[PDB]
Amino acid sequence: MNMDWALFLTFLAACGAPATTGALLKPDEWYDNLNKPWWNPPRWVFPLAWTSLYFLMSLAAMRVAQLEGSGQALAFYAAQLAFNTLWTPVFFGMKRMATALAVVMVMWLFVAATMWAFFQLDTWAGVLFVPYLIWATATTGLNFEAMRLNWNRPEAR
Amino acid sequence: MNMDWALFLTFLAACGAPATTGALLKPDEWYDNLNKPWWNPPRWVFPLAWTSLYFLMSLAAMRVAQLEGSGQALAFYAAQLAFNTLWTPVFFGMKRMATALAVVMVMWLFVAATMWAFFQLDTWAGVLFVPYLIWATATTGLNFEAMRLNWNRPEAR
Ligand SMILES: C=CC1=C(C)c2cc3[nH]c(cc4nc(cc5[nH]c(cc1n2)c(C)c5C=C)C(C)=C4CCC(=O)O)c(CCC(=O)O)c3C
Ligand SMILES: CCCCCCCC/C=C/CCCCCCCC(=O)OC[C@H](O)CO
Ligand SMILES: CCCCCCCC/C=C/CCCCCCCC(=O)OC[C@H](O)CO
Ligand SMILES: CCCCCCCC/C=C/CCCCCCCC(=O)OC[C@H](O)CO
Ligand SMILES: CCCCCCCC/C=C/CCCCCCCC(=O)OC[C@H](O)CO
Ligand SMILES: CCCCCCCC/C=C/CCCCCCCC(=O)OC[C@H](O)CO
Ligand SMILES: CCCCCCCC/C=C\CCCCCCCC(=O)OC[C@H](O)CO
Ligand SMILES: CCCCCCCC/C=C\CCCCCCCC(=O)OC[C@H](O)CO
Ligand SMILES: CCCCCCCC/C=C\CCCCCCCC(=O)OC[C@H](O)CO
Repeated sequence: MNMDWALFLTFLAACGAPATTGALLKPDEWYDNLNKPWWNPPRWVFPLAWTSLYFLMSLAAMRVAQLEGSGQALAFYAAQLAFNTLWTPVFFGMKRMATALAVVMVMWLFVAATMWAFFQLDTWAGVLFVPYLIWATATTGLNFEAMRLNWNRPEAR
Repeated sequence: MNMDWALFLTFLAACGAPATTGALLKPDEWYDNLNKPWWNPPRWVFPLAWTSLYFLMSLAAMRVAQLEGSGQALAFYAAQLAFNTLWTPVFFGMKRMATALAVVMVMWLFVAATMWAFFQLDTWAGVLFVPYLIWATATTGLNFEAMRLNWNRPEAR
């Protein structure tokens, strides 16, 4: 088991895809006007938490990918990253809060699944995913509350 | 080497994240009005091309993920899939064409890298990414020609 830099930089580069979704956001008065739970962090917290988790999940996948029988784990990981990349555009871009809520739940389930598979192969890779899963749970709660506490128009069918 | 239905259905399900980008953002009226290159294919072509490629890439990844030392190849697979998911919301959603070109070029590099890495472990998995790399090369040209042939629109530059 090593710090393998070809693996870790490949997974890190991969997190460049969700990274662009967040960067390409402007200040948005639609989001500024939303009612929000008291525990909603300020917007500057999110790039730093997401950045940290990009490093933690890339370090976790890096370990797992040096181990035998890791295919199912890395299938869960590919699915996790892909629905994570899809959420931000759906919520902030298209402003479809219901559809984004379905998305972040499919994400949460694949994050939990990865973490679990990771735990069957490597406790540290599993442990590295725990703050991801927590952050994903809060993200689900935030999307859910944005929809509970606000007016939603109908989405394009 | 087998038909692993859990592996395959996981990779296919991960393809649900990109498949969702098209469903929510079908080619726009704004997209119709862009000047297109002469070889631009009709509009029914793209849903059947992407749908085939999700089955083909999921099948390829399923073979590879059963093999030993497939970590790096699976790492490339997560990388291409994420940049794939990111591309449609950048080009069709935000209409930021120049950023989209960067995105689809990075995607192309990671599709080439997955293919190459698939060939090192399983010849069939490599063969099945061949039409993907071909199609990603066509996607890249379309994105380039969309900017080239619509350079007077601010969203192209
Ligand atoms: C430009 C304006 C930016 C805003 C409003 C911002 C704020 C946000 N970023 C979010 C997600 C995010 N923040 C993120 C990394 C970055 N974000 C960045 C720029 C921004 N980050 C930069 C730069 C990043 C990398 C260096 C990413 C990548 C997401 C999308 C979640 C994900 O896919 O990782 C969310 C949704 C909550 C969550 O992640 O749970 C908010 C409110
Ligand atoms: C904002 C947080 C997101 C951060 C965004 C990423 C930033 C870091 C960039 C590094 C990419 C480098 C690419 C690394 C790919 C290396 C491929 C390689 O090593 O291949 C070896 C293989 O064994 C034979 O091909
Ligand atoms: C909820 C509790 C966990 C979530 C808290 C989120 C904060 C960040 C935590 C990271 C854990 C790992 C930190 C230390 C890194 C592990 C050490 C490592 O793995 O290197 C050892 C190697 O095996 C040679 O001995
Ligand atoms: C177009 C994108 C959308 C595509 C939709 C994605 C498909 C999801 C399937 C759900 C049913 C779940 C059934 C999964 C069956 C598990 C198979 C199983 O456990 O078999 C053991 C395995 O073969 C060990 O080698
Ligand atoms: C419209 C499309 C957008 C949303 C589509 C999302 C699809 C929903 C989730 C599918 C899970 C399918 C997972 C099938 C594989 C899981 C089985 C498994 O985990 O098996 C593990 C075991 O250890 C190995 O034998
Ligand atoms: C590190 C991995 C390598 C991949 C990284 C990808 C970055 C490339 C970015 C390109 C942006 C656009 C630059 C080229 C713009 C051509 C469009 C153009 O302007 O067309 C000519 C003119 O407009 C007609 O009148
Ligand atoms: C939501 C934000 C909360 C999370 C914020 C985290 C900030 C960084 C803190 C933890 C450092 C963890 C260090 C991880 C180092 C483990 C990588 C590694 O050492 O892997 C084993 C190595 O290859 C030899 O065996
Ligand atoms: C083999 C995997 C398929 C991907 C190939 C992408 C390359 C171009 C696709 C279409 C033209 C190829 C000939 C297709 C012949 C079938 C005729 C057809 O389906 O036409 C649809 C109908 O016209 C709707 O209006
Ligand atoms: C504009 C650029 C267009 C061209 C794009 C080029 C980039 C693709 C890279 C190499 C392809 C070769 C992939 C396979 C490399 C050797 C594989 C090998 O070992 O054999 C494979 C097979 O399993 C038994 O021979």
